[PDB]
Amino acid sequence: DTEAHVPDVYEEVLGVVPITTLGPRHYCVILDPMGPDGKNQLGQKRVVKGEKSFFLQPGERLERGIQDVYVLSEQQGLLLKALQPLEEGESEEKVSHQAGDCWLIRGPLEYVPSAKVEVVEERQAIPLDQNEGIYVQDVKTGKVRAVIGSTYMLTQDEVLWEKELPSGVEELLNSAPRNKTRVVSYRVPHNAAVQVYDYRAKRARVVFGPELVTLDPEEQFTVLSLSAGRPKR
Amino acid sequence: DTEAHVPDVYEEVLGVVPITTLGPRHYCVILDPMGPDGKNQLGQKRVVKGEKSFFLQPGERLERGIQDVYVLSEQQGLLLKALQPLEEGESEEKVSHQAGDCWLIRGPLEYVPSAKVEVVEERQAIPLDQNEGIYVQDVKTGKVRAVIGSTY
Amino acid sequence: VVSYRVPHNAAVQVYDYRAKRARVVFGPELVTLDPEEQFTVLSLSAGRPKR
Repeated sequence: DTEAHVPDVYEEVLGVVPITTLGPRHYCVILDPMGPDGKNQLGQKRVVKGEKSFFLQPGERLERGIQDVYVLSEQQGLLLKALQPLEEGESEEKVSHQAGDCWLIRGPLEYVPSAKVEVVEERQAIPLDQNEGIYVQDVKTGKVRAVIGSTYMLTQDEVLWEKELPSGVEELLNSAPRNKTRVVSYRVPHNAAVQVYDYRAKRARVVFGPELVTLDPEEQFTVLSLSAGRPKR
Repeated sequence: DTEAHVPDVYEEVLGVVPITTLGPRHYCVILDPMGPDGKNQLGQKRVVKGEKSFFLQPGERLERGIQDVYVLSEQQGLLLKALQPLEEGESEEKVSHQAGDCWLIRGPLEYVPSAKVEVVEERQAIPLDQNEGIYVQDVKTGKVRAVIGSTY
Repeated sequence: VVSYRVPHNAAVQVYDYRAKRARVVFGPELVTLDPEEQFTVLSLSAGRPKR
């Protein structure tokens, strides 16, 4: 229709404008969304995602206005998400997560956060040179390892792990704030050797030659207090 | 209905807002929660979880407003709780607990403290390197040991 | 847990007091002290004239 207001002195509340969602990239959450009862589901929430013309029924509101679909950072773009309530085979994974048991989805997909899922970290995978790396610690295991060589994204249970020696920082930068999670590595000069001891593994290693060494999570550089002066201090 | 006020000069106390609890995460405790009597259960307390529209009956009141369901810190998020009165097979574990005899539930689960329970510690497990740890003391034993290697 | 990187050419002495376990740890390895055990300490001479 296009019907006359005050059909019998009735309150025009407003002319409501239809929220419309951009096919190729738009979604949203409506709160108090009415199911069959024609009346609001007060606590609940509904996500709608495609191209749609949408009228917010009375007592519906939009949670976060008009959010656009996550389309990942791709080769390396990551979302990490917990889950408010328990739910199985519900997400676009058709796999079971227990309430809270958070996880990550990455790769070449577009994501709409499910009703029951919450986007924790918008993770970004770190590009790594053939010969450089980062330390990760497994929150779950406690396991602190060095990931070196290729670019990496930290698995759901991982996070970056820092370290450094009390003076070694200076002979290394031989400054910008030294990044404590980037794998410590040092170019051993042509006619030199450096003595490294792994402390967690109890692996001694003396690396000679012109090669570079990189220190595994626990291992330390041996330092040397050498004399030098014209009068030799 | 939508009934006319003062049906025969009667006192409206107020319009009561329908306290509503969020399905995925909200719960709460009502105090003086009237049961079958149609009349308040004065000393007591009713817990209510899940999605619900609620109208607090006259002489009800929410103990702690509109609290939200615990869902743990997960691989490593912990809740330690004591109990007011004794209760057996009453926990969601269907496990017997003696009054006071406090205990913890951790892991990947969402929790609502039972009417007869109270959340002692919101414990959080410590991440520990392959080669470092902490000293825990067993209050029961008095035993003090070294817990080293993993997260605890 | 108290731990200590024993330097390459050193050894530290530790005694466990609760268990009565003596231990001298050599090498470049690191020691971590159990609840009761203690580091033997040393009061050494140092100066040019040797205090």
